[PDB]
Amino acid sequence: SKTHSFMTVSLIELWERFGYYGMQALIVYFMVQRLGFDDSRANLVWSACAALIYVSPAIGGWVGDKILGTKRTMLLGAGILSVGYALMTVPTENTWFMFSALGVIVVGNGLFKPNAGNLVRKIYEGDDSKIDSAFTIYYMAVNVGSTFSMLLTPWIKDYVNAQYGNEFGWHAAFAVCCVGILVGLGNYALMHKSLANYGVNKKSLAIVLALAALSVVASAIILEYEDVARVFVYAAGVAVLGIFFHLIRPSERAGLIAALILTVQTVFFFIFYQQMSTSLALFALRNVDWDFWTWSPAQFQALNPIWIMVLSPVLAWSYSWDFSIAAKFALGFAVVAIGFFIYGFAGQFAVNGKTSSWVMIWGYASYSLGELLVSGLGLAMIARYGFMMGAYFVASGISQYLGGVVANFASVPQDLVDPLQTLPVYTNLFNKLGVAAVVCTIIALAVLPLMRRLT
Ligand SMILES: C[C@H](N)C(=O)N[C@@H](C)P(=O)(O)O
Ligand SMILES: [Zn+2]
Repeated sequence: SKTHSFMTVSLIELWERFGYYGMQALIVYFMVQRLGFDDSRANLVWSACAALIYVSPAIGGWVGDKILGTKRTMLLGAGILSVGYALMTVPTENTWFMFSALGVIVVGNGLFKPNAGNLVRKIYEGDDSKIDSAFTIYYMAVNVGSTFSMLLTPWIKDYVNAQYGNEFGWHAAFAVCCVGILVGLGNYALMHKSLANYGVNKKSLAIVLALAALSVVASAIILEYEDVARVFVYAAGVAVLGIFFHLIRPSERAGLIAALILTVQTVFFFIFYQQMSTSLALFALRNVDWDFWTWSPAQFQALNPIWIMVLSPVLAWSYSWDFSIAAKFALGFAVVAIGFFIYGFAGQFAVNGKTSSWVMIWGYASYSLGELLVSGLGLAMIARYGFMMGAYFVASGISQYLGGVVANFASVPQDLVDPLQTLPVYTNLFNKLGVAAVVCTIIALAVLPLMRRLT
């Protein structure tokens, strides 16, 4: 009976991320192509949205576990997400229409993501090794879903734009997101009834919905106003750095210092990882050309889940059987390093103004493999000496915005359309970032003896 209970929760996650990534691939292009955003702001706005999205399940996790139901909060978040993309199907209107929609997605995410995952931790089966195996199948469930989205939505965006100019076009794609949610939540979520935590308090339901609407407003204001989010992130940074400042204040130092390095490396990693949704997505837009009527530049992001699915069974194959396998951080950075250098040396070979189509295929292959290697991100993994549920998680949220400030180094002015000139600024970033990625590789191994010391 464990199988059925896991199958449903996995299918809802599949369609949820279908809608989510189906939106992610296109949103930054939407701000640039349909709306008139410059890559500078487009990167910042999307990256602040990502920061909020990452940091969202913090509040909502506690909501489903202590305030309302786990299954109920999950279902609620899914409906909120549904109305989130529902808001994305209306034309242009005030710019504030989108920011609000994003804010709704923020809130929806926070109520779905942690609880849907909590169910997998609970049912099938609960306090067993099976959990780790389960979360991998669940991990794959995301990748299969986000595949069909990141391939269909830009294709539907392109196709509908050809039949009817501007509207729906992009909004047709956002409607695809919407109906995806209405497919997962609309079917699978009510097909089975599994046991959760609370199982509804109307006073608590109300106070939650009110605060959720308010959070949509507050998110919209941080997204629209560039400087506001900048201050919000800065404040969050002084916060995280302060917590670590109090934690370190002889024997505990061996773990804490290591954790401090780990968290910053995690921060570093998220920076690299955001590039593909930002700067690398923009680089790919200034090269729609594809060899391998199709194929759209946003479709390049789909390489990520596709590569993960094909490299996963390769990595699971192990001849081993030990301890301090934190060297996988270094390898990861190292593999990310050459990935960026692929884009770095893209300007040299295969260029007709600005070409290199396969450069994205092999590049993303390297990104996905590096992401695959740093799977043990766990906040408890760094906690060897317990304020990591905050400081670390928040730091990992802050980093998402930092990825946009780093993407901004490759921001092409709106008046610059000549691909022969856009190419170098992108490669110069990618060539720099690869080098920076080697620096972390060194960092990861320099901190290795500190992991050897505590054990
Ligand atoms: C599909 C994508 N590569 C992925 O696995 N994402 C998970 C880490 P998330 O959907 O929880 O961010
Ligand atoms: Zn170089």
